[PDB]
Amino acid sequence: ARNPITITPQFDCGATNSQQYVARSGDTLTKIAQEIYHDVVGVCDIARANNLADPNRIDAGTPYTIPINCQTYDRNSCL
Amino acid sequence: ARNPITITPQFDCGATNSQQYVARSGDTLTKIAQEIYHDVVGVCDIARANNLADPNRIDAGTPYTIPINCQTYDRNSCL
Ligand SMILES: CC(=O)N[C@@H]1[C@@H](O)[C@H](O[C@@H]2O[C@H](CO)[C@@H](O[C@@H]3O[C@H](CO)[C@@H](O)[C@H](O)[C@H]3NC(C)=O)[C@H](O)[C@H]2NC(C)=O)[C@@H](CO)O[C@H]1O
Ligand SMILES: [Cl-]
Ligand SMILES: [Cl-]
Repeated sequence: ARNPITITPQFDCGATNSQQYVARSGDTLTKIAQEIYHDVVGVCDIARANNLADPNRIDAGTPYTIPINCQTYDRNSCL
Repeated sequence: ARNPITITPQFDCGATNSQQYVARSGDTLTKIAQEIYHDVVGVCDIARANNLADPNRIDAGTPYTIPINCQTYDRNSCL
């Protein structure tokens, strides 16, 4: 019923918008994606958005780009 | 650098995906949008998605549709 629109993604997951999230001690990608962001992004979307090799290595005090409006969600391909 | 894609929004905010969130006692649209969903949706996007008459009035135990990948965010037009 709504008209289709064309968007230009900034991430492979199709997201156009993002936030900067600074990891806290004890944060993991699963906690960030699933709890802090209430599962609106996949753990592996975050990893690819940040060009991360190992998704289990997250550094306290480092900002991570969180794509917040993905069209698709990759929860485990990088796992 | 990525190629544009065409999507069909299911909500006025441009979102294609959503979740159901069941309001807890004490919940408000503000705390749902800003804390639970970490600002990835606007208070007024939630109100419009659920055809809420009063954005200040939500019912404990009632499920609400949360558009999770809006293109635009409406934080206050309905307030
Ligand atoms: C847009 C926004 O965030 N507005 C905030 C107000 O919603 C909030 O007021 C409180 O709102 C809640 C949710 O509507 C009210 O709780 C509901 O109360 C009714 C009647 O008592 C009850 O039937 C519902 O079960 C119950 N729902 C929930 C989820 O608890 C509550 O009464 C409102 N409180 C006051 C004082 O008006 C106010 C205050 O925090 O802030 C706005 O920003
Ligand atoms: Cl990406
Ligand atoms: Cl809507």
